[PDB]
Amino acid sequence: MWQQAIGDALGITARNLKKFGDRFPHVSDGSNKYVLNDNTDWTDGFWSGILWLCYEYTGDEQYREGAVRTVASFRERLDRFENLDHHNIGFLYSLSAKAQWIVEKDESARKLALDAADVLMRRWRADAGIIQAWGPKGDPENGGRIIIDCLLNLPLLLWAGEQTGDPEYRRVAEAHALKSRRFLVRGDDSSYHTFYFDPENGNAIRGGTHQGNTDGSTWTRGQAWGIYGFALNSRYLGNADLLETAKRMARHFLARVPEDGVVYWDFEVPQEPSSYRDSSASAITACGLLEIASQLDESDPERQRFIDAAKTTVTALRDGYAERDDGEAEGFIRRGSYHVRGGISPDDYTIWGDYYYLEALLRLERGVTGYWYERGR
Repeated sequence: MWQQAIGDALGITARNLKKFGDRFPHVSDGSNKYVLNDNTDWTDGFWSGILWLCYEYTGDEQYREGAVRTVASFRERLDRFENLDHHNIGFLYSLSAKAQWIVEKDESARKLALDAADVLMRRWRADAGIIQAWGPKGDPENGGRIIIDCLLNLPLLLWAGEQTGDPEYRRVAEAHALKSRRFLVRGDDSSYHTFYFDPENGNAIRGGTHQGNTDGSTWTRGQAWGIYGFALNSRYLGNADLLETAKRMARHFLARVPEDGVVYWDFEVPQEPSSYRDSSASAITACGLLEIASQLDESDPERQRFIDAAKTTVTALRDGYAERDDGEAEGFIRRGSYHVRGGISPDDYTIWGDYYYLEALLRLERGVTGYWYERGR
C-alpha cells in the first residue's frame, strides 16, 4: 500500500545524492530539477531528514554516508554562524544532528544539536515573552513578531532541555507555544500566519502575513504548521490544551480539502483548478494527523478517523502529485508552493514537502516517526 510510493522516493533520493554532491536541494523553479545551495537556507535540514529516513527504511549505507556528510556541513555552518539569525534552527538541526543521535546515538551529533539549541535559546525575548522569528534583536519591524512555524522549532529546545536538565528550555518553549495558541489561532479554528507584539511589554498588536492571501486569510502551510506543531509540543509538555488546539486546527483543515484530496495554497481564495496548490501543506498535515492520533486513547473513535484521514491524504498525494522514479525527476511530490504572493516557485518541488511526504510514509509503513523527539518518548 505504501511500498511502491516509498520505492520511488528511495530511487529519486539515491540518484539525487550522487548528482547533488555536497550541495542541498531547496525548491525547483519551473522544472523537475531542484535548485541547490551550499547549506545557506532554512530548508537544508529537510534533505538530511530525507537521507536519514531512507537509511532507516533500507539500511543502505549510501544514505547514511550522505546524511553524515550533511551533519559535518552543519557543524561548519554553526561554528561560522552562517545564516542562523532566525528561529528555524530547529528545522535545520533537529532533522540533521539530532536525527543522527536518534538513529544511532552518535555523541558528536548530540553535542552539535545541543550547541544549536543554545543558539536558538538566545532568540528568546524576555520582555515580549516570545521567540523572535526573524532579524536581529530590537529589529525595528520584526523585533516582536512571531510566526506559526516556530512551533516546529520548539522540539529542538524541548529535546535539549531533557538532555541537559536545564528547565529554561521547557519554560521558554511552553510560554511560546501558549502565546501562539492565544494569538495565532482563531476562534473558528483557522490561524494567522504571524503575529506582532509590543517589544517592550509583549502586549498584542495584530495578526498578519506576507505570504497568506491577506492578514485574515488561512494560508494552508501555516495551518499545517499549527496542526503538527501544536501536536509536537503537546507530546513534550503533556499539555491537553495544545493537543485540543491541534485537533481543532486539523478538523478545520480537513473540512476544506478539495475534490482531489490535496489543498490549494490558501483556503480563502477561490478553490478553483487554475489556482495554485500547496502539496507540502497536505504532506505536513498528514504527519500532524498521525502525530495527533498517536496521542489519543485507543478507545477514542476520532483516533482512527485521523489515521484514516492521514492515509487518504498520503494516497491522494501519491495518486495525483507523486513523481515516479523515471531517472530524471528530482522531487517526490509536485505542486508545492514557496511564495505564491511573491511569485517564487509557486508550482514546484519543495524539499520540506518531500520530507513530510516521506515521513508520513515511514510512519504508516514502519512506525518511524521522524526526528522531532526520541523514539519512546
